[PDB]
Amino acid sequence: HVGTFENITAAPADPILGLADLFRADERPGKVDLGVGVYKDETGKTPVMTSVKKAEQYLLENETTKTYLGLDGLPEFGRCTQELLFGKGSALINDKRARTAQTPGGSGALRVAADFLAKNTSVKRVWVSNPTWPNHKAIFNSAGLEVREYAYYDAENHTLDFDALINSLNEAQAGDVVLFHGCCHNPTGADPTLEQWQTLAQLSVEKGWLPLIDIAYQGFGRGLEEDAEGLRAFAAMHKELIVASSCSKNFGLYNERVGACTLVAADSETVDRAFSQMKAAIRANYSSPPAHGASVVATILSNDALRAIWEQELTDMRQRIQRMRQLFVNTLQEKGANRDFSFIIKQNGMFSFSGLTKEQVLRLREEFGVYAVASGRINVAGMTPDNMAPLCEAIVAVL
Amino acid sequence: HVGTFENITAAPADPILGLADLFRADERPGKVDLGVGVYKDETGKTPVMTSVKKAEQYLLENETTKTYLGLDGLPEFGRCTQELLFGKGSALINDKRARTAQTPGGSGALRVAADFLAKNTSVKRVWVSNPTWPNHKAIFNSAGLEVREYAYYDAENHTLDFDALINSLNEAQAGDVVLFHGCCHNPTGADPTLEQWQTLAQLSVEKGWLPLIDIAYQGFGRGLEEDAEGLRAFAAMHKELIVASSCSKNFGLYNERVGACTLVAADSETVDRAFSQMKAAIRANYSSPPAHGASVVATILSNDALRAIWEQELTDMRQRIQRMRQLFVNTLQEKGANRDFSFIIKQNGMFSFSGLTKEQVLRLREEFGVYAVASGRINVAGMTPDNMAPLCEAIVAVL
Repeated sequence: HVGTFENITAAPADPILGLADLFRADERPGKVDLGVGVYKDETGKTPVMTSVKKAEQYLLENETTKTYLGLDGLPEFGRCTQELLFGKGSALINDKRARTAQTPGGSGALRVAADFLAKNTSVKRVWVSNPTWPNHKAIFNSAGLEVREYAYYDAENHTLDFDALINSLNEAQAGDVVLFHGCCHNPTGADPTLEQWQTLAQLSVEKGWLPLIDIAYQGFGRGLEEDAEGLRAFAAMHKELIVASSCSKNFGLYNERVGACTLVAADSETVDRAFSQMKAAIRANYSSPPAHGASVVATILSNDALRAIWEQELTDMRQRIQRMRQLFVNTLQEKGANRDFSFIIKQNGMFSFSGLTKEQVLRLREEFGVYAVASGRINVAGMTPDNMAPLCEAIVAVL
Repeated sequence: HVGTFENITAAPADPILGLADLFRADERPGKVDLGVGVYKDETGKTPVMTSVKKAEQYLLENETTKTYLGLDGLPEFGRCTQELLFGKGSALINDKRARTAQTPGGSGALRVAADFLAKNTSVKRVWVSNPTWPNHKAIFNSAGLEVREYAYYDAENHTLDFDALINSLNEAQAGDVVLFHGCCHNPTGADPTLEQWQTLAQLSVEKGWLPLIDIAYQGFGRGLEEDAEGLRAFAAMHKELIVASSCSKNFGLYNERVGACTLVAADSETVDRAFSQMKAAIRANYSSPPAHGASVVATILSNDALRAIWEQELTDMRQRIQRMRQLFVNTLQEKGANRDFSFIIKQNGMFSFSGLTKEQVLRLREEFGVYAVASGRINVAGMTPDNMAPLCEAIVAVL
């Protein structure tokens, strides 16, 4: 009997992992990695947030069991998530139209949503922005759902091309899912304005789309409440939606895998039926979600003092990113960049497309030790006041 | 437009969750829940193990980041898992034939294995024992794999009917997966002897099956090394196999979701190809696994002092279960049971089938506040020296 594994073709190597290996091995003291995928502070560290350490100490001192929770995880975490998303006092919450399952990250939320849709609805297609989070396609395709792209970013002019977006979505059919990033669009940082969100929400009702809001950076754009405006505009207008949320970034809990999938339906009975089937999708996967990260989040959010410490930290991170965006633009100018980069201070979150070509990206790495991913995506949290001048001089040199 | 969720039918209610509801609403002081699915100590608690609290303190003191790990999780956890499974001095490990992905529980391991097999191999069918762990069918079916049942337990006579088992497996074709519980068969507690494992391993080689060993109770049967004998009998004989392992029960880490999927192939280059595609299946699911529980396990297993504290606790847990099995049988006899329950003494792990009818189970709950599941499965860890006499009196009364 030939082996079952004998003829498996290897998956393609992950180019980003390859770059990370090269960076690690690079002995040049001037090296900088703008290709990283997480927040870093001014010292280049991704620390554990103080509020998180305090919560972890409280859990250590008070947890008396690790017995299983249900398929939806920790109820307090679900309620805290819903309040962050919709606002405490939301008519949606008051009307009992939402149910939330804690999941292993936003990634887990997306897969659970995909499996739920594929097994229980007539959804055939999920529409995602061009560009979008790289992992969206694989997740939805794994559930047998087709993924189509809609127009979003104008790369030459560095804008969200809203008219192109709405026209391209005329191809989406009633009952298709259309996925929108809630804030800090990844990787462009180009977000709809509130008025644009309101236009999209109205269009979505008219066309019969099922919106799926992927929100992974609440608090990184303009603030917690502001960053939820787009989601809340959809929530005001729709009978149904799905939200995939993550606490990986805004709580610095990346490796603990903390996020949620929230269903909204027209009434309590409907959302309960749908949620029962979502649970079934979870039961066929990992069953119950990982407790530690969700416990941490619930511990912080339910305590006024800890919550204040967390909010201040998150504010500090948002403001550092904004400072680096401003400093990057000003430093490119002082280093004599031969074109305008002001789009950088019109974008939200830690990611933007630099507008550099793959050739310029390669040259930056080989000649200057400045690392970015092939798409030209850069993470401004990889910038500091101390590394800004040489990295801008390098960029200017390849333009 | 009509709702996408409007015509979703509710999943059928989970009878066990309902029984847990009824238990909570039952105000009678003498209630005993033999229907639980986790370990409990002599006080009725599911404690955090001492070794686990110590490891958690160490992590709180020493962790400086929660940045993402890779798709396979914490390397040290993978190595420690492989050593527990295959033993020191494993030729298989020396030959670099194994790769392990940390996963969200044994459940996550089974789903990752299922998705990997469905997308990368010609496997069409997975064979499981009648009875088996309740979630096996849903997990494999979710990946598009047919699940077939093989003979295992003679309920009237309380035996592993080995001849029925091997004859029933003549229907399994070359290339099919056959799933075996590594130890403490759930829910019968009836395990193959070493000689029987060796016979199964030889048959598997002859027939060309791909074995999947699901091991979730290592340490609860006879002890860590003994409980791995069956797996190791297969390992010695096979070019390829899959192991889904769990630390939920033997580290009391249920809600942290810590387990692993281990692939074994003929050689290192082959297992690397296979594992690359397993990582792709993970990427399309929840991406990286939850760190906390795996960090705890690695911390314990890689430190001699902590490991000894863990092993001692686990031994105490195993021995308490064995003592309750003996005490149950002896108390039933002293209370005048009209039937022999000696089969209980021999069975391994926390679960056995009581042999009680559904009518007897109903009466036990309604009249005596003794709770078992409809099948008559009991968890002997729900028994204590203090509750044993009333429990046995109730059972004798319904016989």
